[PDB]
Amino acid sequence: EAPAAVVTGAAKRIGRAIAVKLHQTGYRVVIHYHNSAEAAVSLADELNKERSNTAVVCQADLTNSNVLPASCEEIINSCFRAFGRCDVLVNNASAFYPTPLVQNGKTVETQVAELIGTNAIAPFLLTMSFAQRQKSNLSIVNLCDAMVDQPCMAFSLYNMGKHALVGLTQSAALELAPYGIRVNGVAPGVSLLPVAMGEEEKDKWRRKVPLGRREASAEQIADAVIFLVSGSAQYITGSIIKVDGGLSLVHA
Amino acid sequence: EAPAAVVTGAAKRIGRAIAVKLHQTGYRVVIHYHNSAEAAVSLADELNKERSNTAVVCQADLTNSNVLPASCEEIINSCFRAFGRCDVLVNNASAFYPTPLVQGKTVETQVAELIGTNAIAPFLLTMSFAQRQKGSSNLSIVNLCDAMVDQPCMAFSLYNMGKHALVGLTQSAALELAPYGIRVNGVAPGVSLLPVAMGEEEKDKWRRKVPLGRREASAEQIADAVIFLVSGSAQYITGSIIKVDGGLSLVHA
Amino acid sequence: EAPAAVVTGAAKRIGRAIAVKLHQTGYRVVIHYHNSAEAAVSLADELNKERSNTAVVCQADLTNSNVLPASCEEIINSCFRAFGRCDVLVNNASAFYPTPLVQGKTVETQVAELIGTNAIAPFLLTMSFAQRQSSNLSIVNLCDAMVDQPCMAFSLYNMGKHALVGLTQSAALELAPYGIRVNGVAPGVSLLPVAMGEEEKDKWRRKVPLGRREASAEQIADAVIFLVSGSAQYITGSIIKVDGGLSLVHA
Amino acid sequence: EAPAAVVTGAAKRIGRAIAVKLHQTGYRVVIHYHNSAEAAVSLADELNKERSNTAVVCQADLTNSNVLPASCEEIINSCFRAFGRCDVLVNNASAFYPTPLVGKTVETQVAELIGTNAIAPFLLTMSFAQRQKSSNLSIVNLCDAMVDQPCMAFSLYNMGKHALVGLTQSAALELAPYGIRVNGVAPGVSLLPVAMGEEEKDKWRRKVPLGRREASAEQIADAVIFLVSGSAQYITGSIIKVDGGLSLVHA
Ligand SMILES: NC(=O)c1ccc[n+]([C@@H]2O[C@H](COP(=O)([O-])OP(=O)(O)OC[C@H]3O[C@@H](n4cnc5c(N)ncnc54)[C@H](OP(=O)(O)O)[C@@H]3O)[C@@H](O)[C@H]2O)c1
Ligand SMILES: NC(=O)c1ccc[n+]([C@@H]2O[C@H](COP(=O)([O-])OP(=O)(O)OC[C@H]3O[C@@H](n4cnc5c(N)ncnc54)[C@H](OP(=O)(O)O)[C@@H]3O)[C@@H](O)[C@H]2O)c1
Ligand SMILES: NC(=O)c1ccc[n+]([C@@H]2O[C@H](COP(=O)([O-])OP(=O)(O)OC[C@H]3O[C@@H](n4cnc5c(N)ncnc54)[C@H](OP(=O)(O)O)[C@@H]3O)[C@@H](O)[C@H]2O)c1
Ligand SMILES: NC(=O)c1ccc[n+]([C@@H]2O[C@H](COP(=O)([O-])OP(=O)(O)OC[C@H]3O[C@@H](n4cnc5c(N)ncnc54)[C@H](OP(=O)(O)O)[C@@H]3O)[C@@H](O)[C@H]2O)c1
Ligand SMILES: Nc1nc(N)nc(NC2CC2)n1
Ligand SMILES: Nc1nc(N)nc(NC2CC2)n1
Ligand SMILES: Nc1nc(N)nc(NC2CC2)n1
Ligand SMILES: Nc1nc(N)nc(NC2CC2)n1
Repeated sequence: EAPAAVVTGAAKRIGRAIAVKLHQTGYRVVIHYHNSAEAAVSLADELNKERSNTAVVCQADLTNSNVLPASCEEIINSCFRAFGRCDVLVNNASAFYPTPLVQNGKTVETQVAELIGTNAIAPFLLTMSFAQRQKSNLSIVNLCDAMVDQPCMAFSLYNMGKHALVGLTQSAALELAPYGIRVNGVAPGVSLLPVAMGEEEKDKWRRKVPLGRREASAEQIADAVIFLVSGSAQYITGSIIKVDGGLSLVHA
Repeated sequence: EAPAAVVTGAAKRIGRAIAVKLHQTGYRVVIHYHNSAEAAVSLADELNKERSNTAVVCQADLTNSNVLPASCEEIINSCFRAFGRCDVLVNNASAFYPTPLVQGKTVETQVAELIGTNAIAPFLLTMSFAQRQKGSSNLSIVNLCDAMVDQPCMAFSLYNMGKHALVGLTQSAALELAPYGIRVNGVAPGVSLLPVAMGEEEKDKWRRKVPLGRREASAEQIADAVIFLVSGSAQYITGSIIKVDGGLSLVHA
Repeated sequence: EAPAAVVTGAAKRIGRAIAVKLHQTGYRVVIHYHNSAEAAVSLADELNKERSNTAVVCQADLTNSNVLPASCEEIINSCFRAFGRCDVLVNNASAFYPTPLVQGKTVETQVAELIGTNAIAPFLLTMSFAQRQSSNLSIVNLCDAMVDQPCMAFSLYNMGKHALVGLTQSAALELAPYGIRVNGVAPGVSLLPVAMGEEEKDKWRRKVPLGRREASAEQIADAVIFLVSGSAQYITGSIIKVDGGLSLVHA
Repeated sequence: EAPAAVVTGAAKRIGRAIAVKLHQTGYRVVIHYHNSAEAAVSLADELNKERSNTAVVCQADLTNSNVLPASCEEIINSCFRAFGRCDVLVNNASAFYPTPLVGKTVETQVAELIGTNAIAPFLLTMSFAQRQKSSNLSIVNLCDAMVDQPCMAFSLYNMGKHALVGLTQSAALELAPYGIRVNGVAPGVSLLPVAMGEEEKDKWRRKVPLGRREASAEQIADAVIFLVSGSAQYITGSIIKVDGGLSLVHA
């Protein structure tokens, strides 16, 4: 039977490109989403029209809280309920906004919980449930960030979250290797910029990229995910592949 | 007059060595602690006997919660209320225990303790530190990281994530606070003082792995690096993390 | 027509797997070799049998010397002479032996072999590659996942491989505006040396988290292939470890 | 008796600050130099005037060649011959100039950039260690905070410095059992010459988060002194950046 993947925040942009390419490759997918219900359900309908009963949606807030463990356990469960298995987990869902150390109107506790939750704690709880329920080509891939060591100004909690994700990637690769589960990452630099991003705001970041002076397409990021879930990456674990067009190599 | 430092989890071991060496260099210290009240107060007594009105304690749980911002603000406030200033912050307090992904604390609690103490508390401490400064000294922060974060212990995933996060704060905060004159750096031990309840056989197993001396670092050795980072000899150093590991991270499996 | 690749030290083991997998995907290959002439020609014969006029050999010492630039120029030239083009360069050739700091080769020779093959040849090859330029041009450098946790007494090897990391980054940066991508593949324990004891091979194997076994040469070639493919067209400056978790294990 | 250090390229700028600062802490210094004879001798004079018989000069080209091993052995010998001991070695001498991949020859570009930044440091380390085979022995290597985000067209330089990182780790590992520590100090922008363009110097200074300015040579030397000091007795294989946050700034 066909394998199954969970992709978090999979309704739009890069998560969608991931889920669609996995689907194109023959996976059944669970499309996790948070606020993007229309796009999530429109996407699962598109994929089910191509192959009946191959896409399902699952809503969940991945903000850290007393209930996050249960939410993540449920996301994994949806995959098993629908498809009877879970072969792959893509941690793509991520909050990203500035959190100045020195003075949007959220509280710091809410900043902490949204940035560290989505980027690190949820990934960890998802990995925990993924692993527990494995009772093959099993693997996890985490959406990281090529610029963690040269981070954006005032994005300390985001950056802290992505660095945590790299440590989860290494820690989880180490511990789950004996269960046959590989754990790896893909680290974009500038990929899709918000549709909002005034077309010349984009170019300020686009002009910085040595390979092409353009952002990555979502499909280019997904290509790396697909490679890491594939049988061509069977020996690869604990690895994080940057797909940044050289941007992290560019000095100030 | 004399500058002041906040040292978290300062009641024993490495934190204590840091607070003692900073005191010996002329700092007034706030000795934060969580459960170690008798050691915290015994230490402040010793330092105030050496120089009156130079050491104060501050109890606070740094587990993550909706009140942790408030606790961290208070820690900083206790330094200003005692000493009228806060010149350095050492983020040393840290929970450390295994959190297996698979095969009595709840995971919510495992998360809140390991991520709180190792990362979120340091972030919040740093925010309160920075907000309380003026907008005229050698202001800096030092974070106690971990040399082994890229080759971590088996089943310590939450701890490791906390330390990696600390690394990212170090960088992020160095970048953001450099314009305020506030340097931010790290010291990354390997094996320093060891558990109370591990056998000499297991302590010897870790010791044998250290290329420089086949021995763990003394707490004073770690403190030496902190002192360097706070000193005027490191005034251009920010965003840097100094490993003090006797080569242990260079040893392959 | 078909693209062409240069693969250094391609006569056996990992370089052979790279050149065969490249050939299997439709590339014409230059099989560079140094001492392994019988295996080089035997491989080019096997590939030309499968597809006539698709494999050629090229002998060259990649020890550092004042003629090394010329050797590396010739390697690239062989590719253009045979196939009219050069689309891919795989820097696989490498010397590897201990060079203790507290000690039959002289140190001048240890330096020239370990630094030349693992770093300066690669640099010179990439220069020649670049100067000689629809397409998907890229370079893949064979690095080593253990550079930060190196073997005892292999300082010149390790320096070579760390230098290869730097070329990777520096070349990626500089050649990106010419459309040329530059990336690496960093094995841990892959094929073991035939002169190793089976007992000492097993000791390294038992260290690998993922399978307690060394990588096959094919498994390394897979990652090279990915990097040269159209699926990696935004990837440059990147080095992919293929080590089964070996570098994440503490002492 | 006072300890002795060798500092390479010590006639001017950062090497000079290192030597001066070591001298100020009670070391006898061997001031190595290449072309800067008048500054080397003028410095040794100043230091000897302060404390008689505590500074000596030693000329050597550190470009890679057949004779580099010998030259590096002599540099170490000059310290033993003058002072009867050698306790620290600072590898500061370095060539730095562009080497585009697309008036010197490439063979000479290779020998100067890789020799000064890497191979000489290795050979010095080898001689240092062999001559040893209370006491605080260490080596400190001048690295470069920007090796992972290198300057455009400085391939060979960057390869050199990455190599130096590798030697640092490899030597730390191998020499730790002899009690010899090996560490590095990684500047970002420190002294920029007043001959370099005010616009281009301003671009660089404006990029530094901490102060919008270059490090003084003395600030770099401070980090060297820390690492040689008894306050760094457990530190080995570590490289300390002294870059004012410059390497944390994205493009
Ligand atoms: N685009 C880039 O240049 C770039 C660069 C570096 C790294 N990355 C990484 O690549 C990934 C994908 O990037 P993207 O730009 O496609 O991401 P994005 O659009 O900003 O976010 C992806 C998804 O995250 C979900 N999300 C946000 N908050 C959530 C919450 N509290 N709970 C559950 N889900 C939540 C959203 O779901 P809903 O809309 O359904 O609410 C969203 O569709 C992320 O991991 C990101 O950090 C991207
Ligand atoms: N020892 C080592 O080999 C080693 C190795 C690598 C890195 N490090 C790093 O070096 C630092 C110091 O190490 P160490 O061994 O001295 O540390 P430790 O003894 O394990 O912990 C130091 C203190 O942290 C405080 N702490 C724990 N949980 C807390 C909480 N929830 N709220 C507030 N405080 C809490 C405790 O204070 P109370 O006792 O008062 O409760 C404890 O005494 C740590 O940052 C560590 O991660 C140490
Ligand atoms: N095998 C591993 O576990 C492993 C681990 C980490 C990294 N790697 C890296 O992966 C790549 C291939 O590894 P491998 O194990 O296949 O390597 P290998 O067999 O040791 O080397 C491949 C070829 O290197 C060539 N070579 C050696 N000295 C040369 C010289 N002076 N001039 C020109 N060519 C020379 C040889 O060519 P000839 O026989 O024709 O003379 C040899 O067949 C290398 O870059 C290696 O450093 C391998
Ligand atoms: N200044 C900076 O912003 C900066 C930034 C990053 C890293 N660094 C690193 O820090 C160190 C000191 O830098 P700096 O700028 O003071 O250095 P520098 O002026 O460029 O060079 C230092 C000395 O190296 C010696 N040297 C050059 N070529 C040589 C050769 N072929 N043989 C022997 N010696 C040779 C020269 O000595 P003679 O004058 O006697 O010929 C020179 O005075 C270097 O390791 C450097 O790469 C500096
Ligand atoms: N790094 C990152 N992380 C998230 N979650 N979202 C985004 N969106 C980018 C601004 C387009 N980027
Ligand atoms: N917080 C922390 N971090 C590490 N690595 N080790 C320790 N060890 C102490 C015995 C508890 N504590
Ligand atoms: N060139 C190279 N590099 C490594 N790491 N390993 C090997 N193994 C070959 C059998 C010696 N070769
Ligand atoms: N990185 C480096 N290395 C050397 N030797 N010299 C320099 N000089 C810079 C122009 C001040 N930079």
